[PDB]
Amino acid sequence: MKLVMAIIKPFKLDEVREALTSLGIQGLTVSEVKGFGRQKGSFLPKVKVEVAVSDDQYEQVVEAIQKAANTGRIGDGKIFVLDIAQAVRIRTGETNTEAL
Amino acid sequence: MKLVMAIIKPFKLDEVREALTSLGIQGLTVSEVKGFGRQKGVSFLPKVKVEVAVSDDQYEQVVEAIQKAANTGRIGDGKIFVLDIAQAVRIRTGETNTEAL
Amino acid sequence: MKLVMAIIKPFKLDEVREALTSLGIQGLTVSEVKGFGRQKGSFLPKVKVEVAVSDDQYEQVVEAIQKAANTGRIGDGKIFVLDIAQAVRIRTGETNTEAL
Ligand SMILES: Nc1ncnc2c1ncn2[C@@H]1O[C@H](COP(=O)(O)OP(=O)(O)O)[C@@H](O)[C@H]1O
Ligand SMILES: Nc1ncnc2c1ncn2[C@@H]1O[C@H](COP(=O)(O)OP(=O)(O)O)[C@@H](O)[C@H]1O
Ligand SMILES: Nc1ncnc2c1ncn2[C@@H]1O[C@H](COP(=O)(O)OP(=O)(O)O)[C@@H](O)[C@H]1O
Repeated sequence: MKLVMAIIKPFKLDEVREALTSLGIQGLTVSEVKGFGRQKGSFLPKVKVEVAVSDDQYEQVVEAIQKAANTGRIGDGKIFVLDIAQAVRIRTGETNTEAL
Repeated sequence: MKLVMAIIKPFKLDEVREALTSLGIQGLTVSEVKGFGRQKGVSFLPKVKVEVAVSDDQYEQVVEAIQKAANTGRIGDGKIFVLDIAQAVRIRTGETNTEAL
Repeated sequence: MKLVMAIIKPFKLDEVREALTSLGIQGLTVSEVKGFGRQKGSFLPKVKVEVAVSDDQYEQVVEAIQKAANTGRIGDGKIFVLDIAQAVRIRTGETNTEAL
C-alpha cells in the first residue's frame, strides 16, 4: 500500500480530483500548506494531497496527479510515495486495501 | 517505531486524546484538513489529522484505542494509516529512538 | 531518500530555513499545526517542516534543524525521518534525487 503525497498549485486541485475520481479513487485528504522553492512569489500557498492507494493503482495515480497538476512552469510541485504498513477503516474495522 | 496517522471527525479529537493519554502517550500533533469521501456535506468536510509517533511495543494498542475512540459507525469516520519511522530525535535533548517519544 | 519531518516552535522557522539554505537545500513544505505535549499553554501552535532530502544529506539536515530549532526549553518538538520510496518533480517528470 502506498501513501501518495502531492504538493501542488492550489488552482489545480479540481483537475487533480477529476483525474483521481476517473481512476475510481474513492477519496483523499487535503491540507493547506506553505511552499518554499525556486518559484518566485518567500513562499507561495500550496495544497497537499494525501491519498492512500493500493500497490496495483499507485503508479496510475501518480501519473494522473502529475498530468493534472503540471503547467510546465516552475512551482508545480512534487509527488512523494511512502509505503503504508497497515491501514484501518475506522467505521468498519476493514484493513489493508479494504480500508480504502 | 511507527507514525500512526489518523483522519477523524473533528468532534472525536478530545476522546482520541483522552484514549492516548490513558495509554501513557505523552503528546501528539494535530492538523486541520479537508476530507473528500463518500460522506455528504459540499465536496469535502472538515476533518482532523492526528499524527502520533509510537514505539513498536505500543503501536497496536494505540491503533485500537484510536479506532474505538473515533468510531461512530456512521459514514465518514475516517482512516488510520501506520507508517514506519526510521529515526526520531527530540530537539530539546537530542534523545533518539524511543527515548525521543 | 528521506522525508525529514520536523515539528518546531513557530518563531524558529526562519532560523531553520536559513540553516537549510546553507546546505543548498532548495525547497521545503511548511504546515501550521497544533501541538499537544508537556509544554503548558490544551495545545500550542507549532510548525511542521517537511523536506525531502537525499540519503547523503539527510543526517546533516537533521543536525541543522536540531541546532536551529533548539531552545532548551520544553516544547521544542521532534524530528522524524521516514523513507521515501519514489519521488517525482511534476514539472519535468524527474525522479529520485533529481526530483528534489
Ligand atoms: N526538498 C523538498 N521537500 C519537500 N517539499 C519541497 C522540496 N522542494 C520543493 N518542495 C515543494 O515543492 C514546491 C515547488 O518547488 P519549486 O522549486 O518552486 O517548483 P518545482 O517543483 O517546479 O521545482 C515548493 O513550494 C515546496 O512546497
Ligand atoms: N484513499 C484515501 N486516502 C487518504 N484519505 C482518505 C482516502 N479515502 C478517504 N479518506 C479520508 O477519510 C475520510 C472519510 O471517508 P468517507 O468515505 O467519507 O467515510 P469512511 O471512512 O467511513 O468510508 C475522508 O473525508 C478523507 O479525509
Ligand atoms: N508522540 C508524538 N508524536 C507526534 N508528535 C509529538 C509527540 N509527542 C509530542 N509531539 C509534538 O512535539 C511537541 C512538543 O512536545 P513537548 O512534550 O511539549 O516538548 P518536548 O518536545 O520538548 O519534549 C508537541 O506540541 C507535539 O507537536
